[PDB]
Amino acid sequence: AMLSANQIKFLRSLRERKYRLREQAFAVEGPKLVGEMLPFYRCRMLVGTAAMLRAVSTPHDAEVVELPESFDFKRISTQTTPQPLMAVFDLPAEPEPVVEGLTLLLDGVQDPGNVGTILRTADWFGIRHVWLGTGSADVFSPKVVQASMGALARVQPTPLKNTVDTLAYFRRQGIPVYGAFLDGQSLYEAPLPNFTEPAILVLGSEGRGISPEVAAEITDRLTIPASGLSVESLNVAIATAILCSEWRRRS
Repeated sequence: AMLSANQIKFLRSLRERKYRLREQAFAVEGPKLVGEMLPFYRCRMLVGTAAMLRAVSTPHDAEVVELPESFDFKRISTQTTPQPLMAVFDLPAEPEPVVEGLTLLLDGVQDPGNVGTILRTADWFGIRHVWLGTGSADVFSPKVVQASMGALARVQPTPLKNTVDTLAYFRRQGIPVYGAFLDGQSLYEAPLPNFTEPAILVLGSEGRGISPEVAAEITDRLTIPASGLSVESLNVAIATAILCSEWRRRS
């Protein structure tokens, strides 16, 4: 019936990376995203109006707080127009990176918008793993989560400790490492593995592209050819969509 001062402080703290890390927790807002992600994440706390709570299966072993219609969700939400349901989930026990089929690596893709779009594209085409390298946006930040369209239900995201070490390691096991560059083989001419076969595809920011140290680990450079009326770069999420589509078309 009332959130305690401690609960409100806890909920509000999760908008900061510092506290997500300390608490090993992150929040998700609204029935659509909470409903979709409940089966896949460990729910610690679920706060909502009665009408919202009845629509989701009560999480096993969570603190569930039913709030009145009058409760102002701006007290706890990060959203300009809050929805009356907020869940707190455990941050996944940070995994070893795994390659299962085509696997995206985002090298320094800092923009939260771009990362969210990429997650949705990965989900659309059935990418199972998205790795996040040095300087990439935090996928569990509210900005990414709220723009994810449920993608975190099915796309496992992996912040990397050492991108180069990881690439070198998988590369030496004979997993092909593709990279999107402005100079390289046309993606239409490159023979590609089936979507279900192990492969890593590295994407950098349009601002700086793939860093030199990461580029050194790439086995196969791919380019999306330009063909305009004058003989720079495509937005990284756009390039990702083009690459994934083509990988799937051939599968």
